[PDB]
Parts: sequence; C-alpha cells; structure tokens
Amino acid sequence: QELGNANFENFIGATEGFSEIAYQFTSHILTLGYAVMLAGLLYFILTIKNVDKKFQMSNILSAVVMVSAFLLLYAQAQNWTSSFTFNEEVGRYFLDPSGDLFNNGYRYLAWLIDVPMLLFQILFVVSLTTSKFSSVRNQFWFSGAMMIITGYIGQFYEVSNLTAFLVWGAISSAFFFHILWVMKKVINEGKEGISPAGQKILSNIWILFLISWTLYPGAYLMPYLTGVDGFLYSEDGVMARQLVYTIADVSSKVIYGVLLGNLAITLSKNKEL
Amino acid sequence: QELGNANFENFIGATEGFSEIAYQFTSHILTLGYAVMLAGLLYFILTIKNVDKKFQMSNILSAVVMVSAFLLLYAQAQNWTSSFTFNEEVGRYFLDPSGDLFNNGYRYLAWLIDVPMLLFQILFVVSLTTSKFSSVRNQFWFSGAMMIITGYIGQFYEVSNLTAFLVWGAISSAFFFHILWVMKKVINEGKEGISPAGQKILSNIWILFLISWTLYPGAYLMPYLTGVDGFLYSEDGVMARQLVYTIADVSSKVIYGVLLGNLAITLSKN
Amino acid sequence: QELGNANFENFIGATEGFSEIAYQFTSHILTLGYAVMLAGLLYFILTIKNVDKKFQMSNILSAVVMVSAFLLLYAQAQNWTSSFTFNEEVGRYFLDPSGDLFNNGYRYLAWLIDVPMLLFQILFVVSLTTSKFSSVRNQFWFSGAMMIITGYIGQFYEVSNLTAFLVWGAISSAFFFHILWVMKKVINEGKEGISPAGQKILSNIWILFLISWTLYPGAYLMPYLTGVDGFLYSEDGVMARQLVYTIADVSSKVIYGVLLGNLAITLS
Amino acid sequence: QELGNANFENFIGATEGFSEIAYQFTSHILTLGYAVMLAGLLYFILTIKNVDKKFQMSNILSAVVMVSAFLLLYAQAQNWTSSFTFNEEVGRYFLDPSGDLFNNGYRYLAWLIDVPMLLFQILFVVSLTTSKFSSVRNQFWFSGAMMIITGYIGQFYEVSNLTAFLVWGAISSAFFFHILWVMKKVINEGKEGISPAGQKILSNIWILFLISWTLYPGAYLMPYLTGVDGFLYSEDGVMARQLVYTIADVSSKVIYGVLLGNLAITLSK
Amino acid sequence: QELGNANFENFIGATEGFSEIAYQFTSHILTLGYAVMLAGLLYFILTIKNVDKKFQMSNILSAVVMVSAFLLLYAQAQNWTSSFTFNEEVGRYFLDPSGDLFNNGYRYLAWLIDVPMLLFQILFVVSLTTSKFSSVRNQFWFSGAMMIITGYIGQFYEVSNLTAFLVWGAISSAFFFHILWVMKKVINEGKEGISPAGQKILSNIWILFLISWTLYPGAYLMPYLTGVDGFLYSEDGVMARQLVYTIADVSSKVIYGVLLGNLAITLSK
Ligand SMILES: *C/C=C(C)/C=C/C=C(C)/C=C/C1=C(C)CCCC1(C)C
Ligand SMILES: *C/C=C(C)/C=C/C=C(C)/C=C/C1=C(C)CCCC1(C)C
Ligand SMILES: *C/C=C(C)/C=C/C=C(C)/C=C/C1=C(C)CCCC1(C)C
Ligand SMILES: *C/C=C(C)/C=C/C=C(C)/C=C/C1=C(C)CCCC1(C)C
Ligand SMILES: *C/C=C(C)/C=C/C=C(C)/C=C/C1=C(C)CCCC1(C)C
Ligand SMILES: CCCCCCCC/C=C\CCCCCCCC(=O)O
Ligand SMILES: CCCCCCCC/C=C\CCCCCCCC(=O)O
Ligand SMILES: CCCCCCCCCCCCCCCCCCCC
Ligand SMILES: CCCCCCCCO[C@@H]1O[C@H](CO)[C@@H](O)[C@H](O)[C@H]1O
Ligand SMILES: CCCCCCCCO[C@@H]1O[C@H](CO)[C@@H](O)[C@H](O)[C@H]1O
Ligand SMILES: CCCCCCCCO[C@@H]1O[C@H](CO)[C@@H](O)[C@H](O)[C@H]1O
Ligand SMILES: CCCCCCCCO[C@@H]1O[C@H](CO)[C@@H](O)[C@H](O)[C@H]1O
Ligand SMILES: CCCCCCCCO[C@@H]1O[C@H](CO)[C@@H](O)[C@H](O)[C@H]1O
Ligand code: NA
Ligand code: NA
Ligand code: NA
Ligand code: NA
Ligand code: NA
Repeated sequence: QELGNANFENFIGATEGFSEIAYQFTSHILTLGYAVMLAGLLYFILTIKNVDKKFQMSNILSAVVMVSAFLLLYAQAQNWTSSFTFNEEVGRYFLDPSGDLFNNGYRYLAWLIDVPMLLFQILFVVSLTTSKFSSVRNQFWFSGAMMIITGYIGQFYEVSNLTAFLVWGAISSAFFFHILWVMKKVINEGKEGISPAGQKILSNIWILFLISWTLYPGAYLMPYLTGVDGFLYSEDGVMARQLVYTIADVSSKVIYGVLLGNLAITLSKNKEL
Repeated sequence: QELGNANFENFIGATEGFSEIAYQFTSHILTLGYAVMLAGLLYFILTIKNVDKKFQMSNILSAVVMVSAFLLLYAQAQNWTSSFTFNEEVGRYFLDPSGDLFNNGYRYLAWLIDVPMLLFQILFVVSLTTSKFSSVRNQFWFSGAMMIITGYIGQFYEVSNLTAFLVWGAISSAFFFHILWVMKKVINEGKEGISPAGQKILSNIWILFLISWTLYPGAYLMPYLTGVDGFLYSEDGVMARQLVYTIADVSSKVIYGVLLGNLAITLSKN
Repeated sequence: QELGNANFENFIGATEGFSEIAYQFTSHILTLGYAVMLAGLLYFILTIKNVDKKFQMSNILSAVVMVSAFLLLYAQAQNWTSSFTFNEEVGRYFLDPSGDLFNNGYRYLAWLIDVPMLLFQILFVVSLTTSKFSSVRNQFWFSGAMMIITGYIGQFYEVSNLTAFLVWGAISSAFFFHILWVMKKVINEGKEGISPAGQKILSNIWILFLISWTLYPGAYLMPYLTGVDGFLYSEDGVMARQLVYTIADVSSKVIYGVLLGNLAITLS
Repeated sequence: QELGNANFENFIGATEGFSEIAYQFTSHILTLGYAVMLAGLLYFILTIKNVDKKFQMSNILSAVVMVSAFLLLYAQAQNWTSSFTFNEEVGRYFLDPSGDLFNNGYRYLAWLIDVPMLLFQILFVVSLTTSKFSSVRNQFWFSGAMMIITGYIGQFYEVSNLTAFLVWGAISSAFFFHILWVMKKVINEGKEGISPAGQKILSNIWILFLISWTLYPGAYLMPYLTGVDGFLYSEDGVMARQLVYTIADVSSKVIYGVLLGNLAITLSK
Repeated sequence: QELGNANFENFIGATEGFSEIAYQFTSHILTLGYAVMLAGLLYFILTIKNVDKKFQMSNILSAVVMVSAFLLLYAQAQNWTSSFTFNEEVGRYFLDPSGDLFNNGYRYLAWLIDVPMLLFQILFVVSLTTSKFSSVRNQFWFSGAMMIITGYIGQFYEVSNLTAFLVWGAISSAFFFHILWVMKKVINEGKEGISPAGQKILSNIWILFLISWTLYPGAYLMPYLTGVDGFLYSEDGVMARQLVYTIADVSSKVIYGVLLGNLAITLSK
C-alpha cells in the first residue's frame, strides 16, 4: 500500500496491525503524557509565590511549556486512536486512513515552543559568570530551532528514505551537542556563589537534562535500534517510541521545572524549603 | 469473536450484550466520577489559604491529583459509550469495535500520577519522627510504581490467561502490602506531638486509606469474585467494577484530600 | 420495538417522534441549563471575598455544585441531540439508538454531589441551637443518598414496570420528607439570634427550597400527571419534564446559593 | 420536504442551498461572535479591581453575560456547520437534517440570562433618584422574560405561520418598549449628580443600548424586511440575520459592559 | 468539480491532492499556531503585575488577543484536517467536501478583534506628544476594520475572479499603508521623553510591526507570487501560506506583546 513519506507506525499498522496491548498501551501512555502536563500546569501556577519575585518568571515559563505539551500530547493521543481501527476478523487494529496517517511531526513543531522556553527559563534562576545572558539565549534558540527543524524534516523519511533520515538526524545531532555544551557552561556558572544545596540541585538538573534530552534522538532512531527487520521494527518499537517520548517529556519538562523551582527556593532570601 | 488480551467488559458486550440499566449505569457512574474530580479540583484550589503556608503544598498536590483523575475518568466515560452500541433487534448494547475495545488500563497508567502524589502529600501535613522524609517518599514511589505496572500488565490477561492475571496480581499485592506498611508508620509518627483532634483525623485517614485502596484489587478480581461462570462474570460484574472504582477514586482522592486539609487546619497556628 | 427499561422520551421518540418545536425546545432548555451553571460558577468564585472568612465555604460549595451541574447538564444536552435524529419523509425527530437511548439517570447520580453539598453549605452560614452539626449533616447525607439511589432505580421502570416505578418513587419520597423535616429545623434554629434581615432571607430560602425540591418528584411523575394516555404522555410531557428540571436546577442551586451568599453578607 | 415550524435558514438551505461565501461568512461571523465573548470574559475579570468595590458587581455581571454568550454563540456556530453540507454536483451547501435543523431559539433562551443581567448591572454603577432599585429590577426582569418568551414562541412560526410570527412579535415589542422606557428613566436619574464626563458616557450607553437592542427585532423580521419573495428571503438574508445578531451581541454585551466599566472608573475615588 | 468562490487550497486538494508532508506540515504549523497563543495567554496574565498599574491594560489586551487567536487558529487547524482526507489508491489527501471547503476567511474576521486591540494596546505603554489618543485610536480602528473587510471579500475570489481579488487587495493595501503611517507617528512620539533602552525597544517594535504585518498581504498573494502556473500555485504554496500566517501571528501578537511588556518594565518605577 502507498503511504509515501509516512512514520513507521503506519507501515506496522497497515501490514501486521496492532495487538490489543500494543494499541491500548500507546493510547494509555499518550493519555498519561497530557494528564501529567495539565497537572504540571496547575502545580507551576500554584507554586509561583513559593520563590522570590526575581525567580517567578521560571514558574511562568514552566507553565507556558505545560500548556504547549498538554495541547500537543492531547492532539497526538487523539491522532493515535483516529489512525488505527479494530478489525473484527483478525482481532487487531489496522491503519484507518480516514483518521489521517499518524505522524510524530506534531511533537517536533511543538518543541519550537518547549526547547527555547526550557533552555531560557534556567537563566531566570541561575546567575551567569563568564558567559553573557544574551549570547547563551541566542545560542540556545538558534541551535534549538535548527535541531528541531532538521529532525522534523528527517523523521518524514524514517521509512521512505533511510539516507535522508540519517543525514538530517546527524545534522540535528550536531546542533544538539552544541546545546549540551552551552547548558553545561550555564550549570557550572550557576553553581558559582550559591549554597551547596543549590549546587547539588544543579548537578541533578544536569543529569536529568542529559538523560531526558538524549531520549528524543533515541525515540527518533527507535525503529532501527535493533537493525534491519529487528525486534523494534514492530508494534513493540511503536510502544517503545511513545513510552520513551512520554518519559522524556515528563522528565525534560515537569521534573526539570520542579528542580528549577526547588533551586529558586534555596536561592530565595525569605523562603527556606 | 477474536478479542485477544482484552478486558472482560468486551466479552460480556460481544456475547450477552448490556441491558439499558447496565450500559446507562456504567456511563452514569463514570460521569459522576469525573464530575466529582473537577468539583474537587475547584474545592482544593479555593481552600489553599485556609491552612498555614507550610501545609498548602498538600492542597496543591490534591489539585494535581484532581486534574489527573478528571482527565482519565472523562476519557474512560467516553471510551465506555464508544465501545458499546445499541442493537434495535434484541434491545441491548453490544461491543462496537469501531470505538475500540474498552480497557481499564487508562486508569492504571493515570495511577502513576495519583498514587505517588497521594502518598507524597501527607508528608507535607504530618511530621515524621524516626523515619526519614526522603526514605518514606522513595519507598512509596518505588512500590507505588511497581504495584501499578505489574497490575497494569496483569489486567490485560484477566480473560486471555487467568494464570498471568493472578501471578502479576499477586506480585502487585506484595508491593501494595509494603505501601500499607509504610503508610501505617507515617500515620503513627504523624500522631506523635499533635492535638487529640489531629490524632482522631489521622485515625480516620488510615481507615479511609485502608478500605479505599483495597477496593482497587477488589475491582481487579471483580469478574471472578463469584468464581467461574459466577453472578459477577456478567453485566452485573461490569457495573460492580466501575462502581467500586468510582467509590475508591472519590474516597482515596477527594475524601482523603479533605481529611488532610482538615488535619492541616488543626495543625495551623492561625 | 424492544427498548427494555428505558425512559418514556425514547418511547415517544420511537413511535410518534418529536416535532421541530418539541426537539428544539428540549435542546434549548438543557443548553440554558448548563449555561446558567457555568455563569453561576463564575459568580460564586468572584463573590467569595464579599462575606467574612467563616462564611466563604458556602461560596466554595455553591461553586462545587455549579461544576457538577454544568458538566451533567452539558452531557445531558449532548445526549438529547445524539438520541433523536430528523426523518426527512415525516419531518420529525425519531429515536436514533446509535446515539444511545436518552436517560435522565445522568442527572440523578449527579445529585449525589449536588444534594449533599446544597444541604451541607447552609450549615456554614446559619448557627444551629439545639441540633448537633454532625447529626444534621449525617441525616442530610444518608437520606439524600437514599432518596437519589431509590429514585434512580425507579425512573428506569417509568415505562417497563409502572409498579416498580411507583414503589421506588414512594420509598424515595419518604427520604425526601425526612430531608424537608430536617431542613425546616435548620431554618428555625438559623433564625434564632440573627437580625430581621437575616430572618427574612431564611424565610425566602425555605420557600425556594420547598418549591424547587418538590419540582424533582413532579418531573419524575410528569409523563403520568395527566393519567394513562394523558396530554403529558407525549412530546409535550418530554418538554415539560426538562423545563421543570431546568427551573428546579436554577432555583435549587443558583438562586439558593445567591440567597445564602446574601444571608452571609448580613451576618458578616 | 416537510420542515414544519422551522427557521427560514432551513428552507433556503433545502431549496436554493448556500454559496461558498454565504455558508463560510455565516460560519465566520458566528465564530467571531463567540471569540469576542470569551475575550470579553477575560477582559471583565482582569479589570474588576480597576473600579471601587461598590462598582465591581457590574464587572462580575458582565463576566456572567460573557460566559452565557460564549457558550451559546459557540453552540450556534457548531449547529450552523452541522445543519448545512456541501453538495459536489451543484457546489452549494444544502440542509443536512442528520445535523438537526438550524434554529435561532438557542440564542433566545440564552437571553433569559443576558437581558436580566445586562439591565441589572447598570443599577450597580448609576444612583437612582426617584425610582426604587427593587422596582426597576423587577420591571426589567418581568418585561425582559416576557419579551424573550413571546419572541421565542413567535420565531418558530417565521415560515409556517406568518400571522402567529407577527402577533407574538408584536406582543414581544410591547414588553421591549416598556424596557426602553424604564432604561431611559435609569439613564436620566443616573446622570443627576455625577461629573459631565460620566453624563457623556451615559449618553453614549443610551444610544448604544437603543440601537444594539433594536437590532434583535430587526434580525427577527430580517427575512421579510424586503417583503414577500424579497432580496432578503435568500442566503443574503441568512447572512444579514447572523451579522446583525453578532453586531448586536458585541454592542449590547461587550461595548455596553466596557462603557459601564469606564463610567464606574469616573465615579471611583 | 464546481467549487465556486473558494480558496486555492481546495483546488489543489481537489485536483493534485496533498502529499503526506504537505498535509501533515500544514496541520502541524496550524497546531503550533494555536499552542503558541494559549501559552501566550498564560504568559500575559501571569506577568500583569511585572509592570506599574498604568501599563497593565497592555497585558490585558495582549491576553484578549491570545484568546481570539487561540480560538480561531484552533478552529482553522480542525477545518484543515476536516477538509482533506487520505485516498488509499494514490496515497494523497484530497478535498473532502463533507468537512466543508477550507477557507482562510475565519482568520480575517478574527483580525476584527486582533488588529484594533494590537494597535490600541501600544497607546497604554507609550505617551503621545502632539497626537490626540482618541484621534490615533479612531484612525487605527477605522482603517483596521476597512483593511480586513476589503481583504476578506477579496480572498473569496483568489481563484474564481483574479480581478476582484487584486482590486479588493489594492483597496485593502491603501488602508494598510495608512495604519503603517499612523503607527510610525505613535512610535516617534513614544520615543520622546523615555530612556535610550525604551527607545531601542520601540525601534525593534517598529521593525517587528512592519515585517510581521507585511507577511499578511504576502500570504494573501502567496499562490501567485511565482506567477500563473508557478511553483507556489501548488501544495508548496498551501504550506507556504499557512507557515507565513503562523510566523506573522506569533510575531504580530506574541513577540509584539512581549516587547511592549519589556517597554512597560523600563518605563515602570
Ligand atoms: C520537551 C521537549 C524537548 C526537551 C525536546 C527535545 C528534543 C531533542 C533533544 C531532539 C533531538 C533530535 C536529535 C538529536 C536527532 C534526531 C532529531 C531530534 C530533533 C529528535
Ligand atoms: C486514586 C488511585 C489510587 C488510590 C490507586 C490505587 C491502586 C491500587 C491500590 C492497586 C492495587 C492493585 C493490586 C493490589 C493488585 C491488582 C492490581 C492493582 C494495581 C489494581
Ligand atoms: C440540584 C439537585 C437537586 C436539588 C436534587 C433534588 C432531588 C430530589 C428532591 C428528588 C426527589 C425524588 C423523589 C421525592 C421521588 C422520585 C425520585 C426523586 C429522586 C426524583
Ligand atoms: C445580548 C442579548 C440581548 C441584548 C437580547 C435582546 C433581545 C431583544 C431586544 C429582543 C426583542 C424582540 C422583539 C422586540 C420582537 C421579536 C422578538 C424579540 C425577542 C427578538
Ligand atoms: C494578528 C493579526 C494581524 C496583525 C493581522 C493583520 C492583517 C493585515 C496586515 C492584512 C493585510 C491585507 C492586505 C494589505 C491586502 C490583502 C488583504 C489583507 C487583509 C490580508
Ligand atoms: C509520572 C510523573 C507524575 C508527576 C505528576 C506531575 C504533576 C505534579 C508535579 C509535581 C509535583 C511534585 C511536588 C514536588 C514538591 C517539591 C518540594 C518543595 O516544593 O519544597
Ligand atoms: C516490570 C517493570 C520494570 C520497570 C519498573 C521500574 C519503575 C521505577 C519507577 C520509579 C522509581 C522511583 C523511586 C526513586 C525516586 C526518587 C527520586 C528523588 O529522590 O526525587
Ligand atoms: C479608552 C477608550 C474608550 C473606548 C471604549 C469603546 C470600546 C471598544 C470596543 C472594542 C473595539 C470596537 C471597535 C473595533 C474595530 C471596528 C470593528 C467593527 C467592524 C464593523
Ligand atoms: C544508527 C541506526 C542506523 C541503523 C540502520 C538500520 C537499517 C534498516 O534497514 C531497513 O530496515 C527496514 C525494516 O527493518 C527494511 O524494511 C528496509 O528494507 C531496510 O532498508
Ligand atoms: C479470587 C480469584 C480467583 C478466582 C478464579 C476463578 C476462576 C474462573 O475461571 C474462569 O472463569 C471464566 C468465566 O466464568 C471462564 O470463561 C473460564 O473458562 C474459566 O477459566
Ligand atoms: C402520578 C401517579 C399516577 C400514575 C397512574 C397513571 C397510569 C398510567 O398507565 C399507563 O399509561 C401509559 C401512558 O399512556 C400507557 O402507555 C400504559 O399502557 C399504562 O399502563
Ligand atoms: C415587516 C413585517 C413583514 C410583513 C410580512 C411580509 C409578508 C411575506 O409573506 C410571505 O413571504 C414569504 C417569503 O418568500 C413567502 O414565501 C410566503 O409565501 C409569504 O406568505
Ligand atoms: C501582483 C501579484 C501577482 C499577480 C499575478 C497574477 C497572474 C496569475 O494568473 C493566474 O494564475 C493561476 C495559477 O496557475 C491560473 O490558474 C489562472 O488561470 C491565471 O489567470
Ligand atoms: Na481507534
Ligand atoms: Na454507545
Ligand atoms: Na439530533
Ligand atoms: Na457543514
Ligand atoms: Na484529514
């Protein structure tokens, strides 16, 4: 069947189809996804006044990211259940083109909000030393945009053109490495002149940032992580991808925002929690 | 009909179908479910300033749980009405696979939010004595996660593989017993150094916690609580399961959060 | 055809069908219903700080009831338009079982929130004298639950089994009479030791409570209030039922909550 | 094609059908409608503390009206797109009875909230002189209810029974004239004892009130304003009706509420 | 197939259809659109108290615009996915008339809120010198309305009548030039009496305003920017149009509102 430049979920759904567990779990994990984000939105708004005025922009930017993540994860949850329909004869869920093909591209364009804001918000909690605020922000935003746009293009070809998929993925990775480099500097400078408690939290933020952000390229490659005709090029890979995205999203956005909020509390003159 | 690793609601819906009462009630009880949660969300936000600053995180976490519960119970209410469609000839609601099979798994993964937050929030009202905050939190979260994940896997097999269903259910129960054990300690230490009024509320919280949380494994086993081909392996069992879930949800989340709020008030200097 | 234990709306919709006016009005009155509740929600939140801290719980509980009523009335509005579809040949709206049968049961289980909270909230404005707070609350909640659950069961049989319908309805009425009795006591004790202004408002609250709450059993019996094959056992009865529910809901929840808020202001 | 006691939009949609422009515009104007109301809701909440406590009830009642108007205009926007479906052969949108017949009745019952609250809220900004607060409120509410209910009944017959349509419309107009009379008194008394700036705003409120409220009976009669088989008894009349409703709604609710808010500011210490 | 006075997206969708990338991207960019607006709504509400009371109306008006933009961009995102359906045989998305024809007109009527409020809100941050507040406001609102209404009419003819399309577009452009002229005056007077930092921000606001607002007529002409049977009269042009709209919307509404907020902060004591 002719699917063109479509995500591998559609090829699995169109040929093998999805078992009850594969279809239900993907739906459940996406639902948890958007549930977490709307819960996070409420948390970040309600905890604004727990930190000094100077730090509250970080809470606001966390909230901004929650709204974006919620809307996108909600939309993507609906796209999943629309794109795959139960076949009574074989008892599996197959591609339902009437619901449109499933595409992860929704997530990517959403990142155009998330990435810039997540990178930006830490600069409202930590004080830079040697690096200039405007410089770090511009590097984050430029490399953030380029990372997303190049990855966005690549993922359309994840089945139709493995070469384009890997080249665009490679280019995207370059910009990612640059972001990791800059965020490392920001963490280091942020540690300078603050309590050991605040330094400990920034150490945790860096580990969280490194793992959670690396999961995204992992999700990108998921179908081919077990090579050609591998275990992962299947419904199991489809489940894995959306699980990894959901773990990444919760970690990179919510847990990240909570740690920043806790850092803001330690750096606050009035608050001591 | 080939349903695979599907919940028993789908087997009842596909064979016997659901009477008007069975279908309507299940829909009504799920609707009440999400209505209560969105009402609770408003209550917990509006009562934040009724307790001292240090206790307000408990109100916030209650609110967080309400958002999760509302979204999931709302989604599950829609999944119910999508999965079962009226047949004019026989006058019963039968499985409509076009709406997807009904699965309780939505609820389970939601618990990944609810359980950790419900267990966590009490540690913002009560003061521990001998137990370390970080230690209790880690035990709650680990055993909470494992309880849910193992139960989640099990419930897929509640018809297709009774053995897998019971083994995973058993493993889940172990983690549940651990949570009960730790929450007992937390309640006891919480009682130390507070007024009799506060101690009374914690006693109520423990009874509420014990009964409400035990209902979940009850809902898990519901179809087989009257044995093979029993009274409960029917639309009556389907009704019972969603009723028990709804009672459990209201009790474990809303009533729990209200009692914690009342405890916070007694512990408040204002 | 076989409808089983279904509400009479489905039998009218399946046999005679609904005229444009009957179908449209039922949809309009249900829409007004949920519109009023979401408007009320905003009113009750925005007026919280108009009364002393001790009374603000009443505003909060009003808000809680608005969220419940909005969600349920909204759902019920959608259920109405899903359950009845236009037939081009005859130009009437007939039962569309693909949308599910219409059931008022949604409203009933919602009352499990509304009734307990509406009864509870007055105990945050008025001071009891002889009656114990906990005692009144428990009586309200128990009799409230039993009234709803018994009525809920009964309304499933409003066509399929007139006997079960009337028996369950009768049992429900008993619990209702108990609630009326207890609320009367609460009003009387509430009047003791407060300004004439506060006493006037409580007098109004009692009249409102009595009429608005009595409309619900009226809506219950609506199809048979004109007896067998009566004027009301028709689309006109379907319209009447949802109108009475909507009047009752607005009165019992919104107007009630406003009067309590006004009482709270005089006592502040 | 038996439509019975249905609005004229359904007869146009069932016979001639709607051009792309007619169908799209009606959808766009209704969408703008509910967009304005939800935007207004946010405005009225966010500006509550811009006036003295005594005037803030007017902001709250504005908000209440916004919630009502938003919900109704949103529902009516969906009803429009559900009731008329594109026919590929002729390239026009025809009545799709599966979506239900289109009815303006949704709006009318909504007015049971809007009218009483809009009339009520001015009594929280202006001070009466001769007239008693309770008396004016009761007159507004009674005549408001009767105006809406009689008009609601009438509009069902706007095609099926022109006589019933005009009689009920006439009775409704009587109650409307009473409301205009009372609101005039309220404006006059409101002007007494306030700054010239406040008097100017009330003069604007009266002009706004008079024009915006008169548009509703205009929308009522729209199909027949060019007589039997006139230019307006067509998709152009359908467009006109919903445009007039939307202008009226924005004017009577949002602009009205803004002017009252501005009056409240001038009267604030 | 008879489409009449329909947008070119429908002609591309009805003839060649849309590739996976073209259909998915258009859907993604519209989704990003409304996501940004709802995120912006939260930002503008939460940052109200970051500026002095006198400037807070600008935050409120930013919020008002976010509500409008969110609702419309959300509706337009749904209209896109409703109007084009996958064909299994050829593996492309074709016009699905059952979902209604796609029309950008939704956006235009929304601008009736956005344009007046965006132009208005700057007058709550900057101080005019020689120009009268009321005069600037009236010029903005009149020319704003006329620009939108004339463009709205024109875009219905973008395929059916190229002449009407260009004439209405031309008339619209005249009103646009007037708005640019007035906003220039406002920027100049705004710079007078404020710190160099505030002047720098206003300079950026003017550049942002000029580029972002010019994108709209660009989106209008998009299908014909490569001439008849050009590269852009295709799915690539459809993608381009919605991309440009989304860049314009984010720039003209959100970034604009942020810069105004930053200006308000520098002007705050
Ligand atoms: C909440 C959203 C976040 C944190 C998004 C992060 C996105 C990435 C780190 C993406 C990285 C990618 C690569 C390094 C290669 C393949 C393409 C991407 C965009 C998935
Ligand atoms: C509001 C959500 C709550 C309190 C969830 C609680 C969940 C449980 C106590 C689950 C227990 C289970 C077992 C002990 C065995 C079977 C599987 C479970 C997960 C249902
Ligand atoms: C806003 C919800 C309210 C006030 C609900 C009130 C419900 C009743 C008073 C119900 C009464 C009934 C009977 C007395 C007999 C028939 C069954 C009932 C439940 C409708
Ligand atoms: C925002 C809602 C408002 C201001 C509603 C106003 C409604 C009217 C002024 C209605 C008047 C009518 C007549 C005078 C005759 C025909 C029937 C009516 C109800 C449309
Ligand atoms: C957020 C909404 C904004 C800023 C809207 C701006 C709209 C324009 C600048 C429109 C301009 C047009 C022309 C100059 C000619 C063609 C028609 C228009 C309306 C697109
Ligand atoms: C599976 C992940 C579930 C997480 C739920 C997300 C919604 C709520 C988010 C965070 C709540 C955690 C509260 C942390 C409190 C930190 C201590 C402090 O503030 O002093
Ligand atoms: C069969 C299932 C296998 C995978 C299950 C593993 C899930 C583990 C989940 C949660 C671990 C959380 C416990 C420790 C968290 C403490 C973090 C902190 O200190 O803030
Ligand atoms: C401080 C100035 C006081 C003015 C208050 C007037 C309220 C304005 C309402 C919103 C904007 C109205 C005009 C919008 C632009 C024109 C759109 C109409 C097209 C027919
Ligand atoms: C860094 C990760 C790159 C690994 C390269 C994986 C090569 C995958 O190879 C592809 O696998 C598909 C399904 O498995 C097959 O259908 C394709 O024919 C095949 O080209
Ligand atoms: C308390 C937990 C243990 C209960 C185990 C009950 C065993 C049920 O046994 C099962 O019952 C099904 C429905 O009746 C049948 O269809 C299955 O064939 C049968 O294996
Ligand atoms: C209010 C309590 C009195 C109820 C007694 C009314 C008896 C109605 O009787 C019923 O009327 C239905 C409607 O016409 C018929 O369809 C049934 O056949 C008939 O049993
Ligand atoms: C302002 C008061 C309006 C006067 C009544 C107008 C009389 C219209 O009369 C009606 O016009 C319809 C329009 O086509 C025709 O279809 C009807 O047959 C005709 O009765
Ligand atoms: C000033 C902006 C440039 C306007 C150039 C108008 C020329 C477009 O010309 C048009 O191109 C369409 C696309 O193929 C064709 O379908 C039409 O037949 C053709 O008239
Ligand atoms: Na599906
Ligand atoms: Na159903
Ligand atoms: Na219908
Ligand atoms: Na349509
Ligand atoms: Na589509």
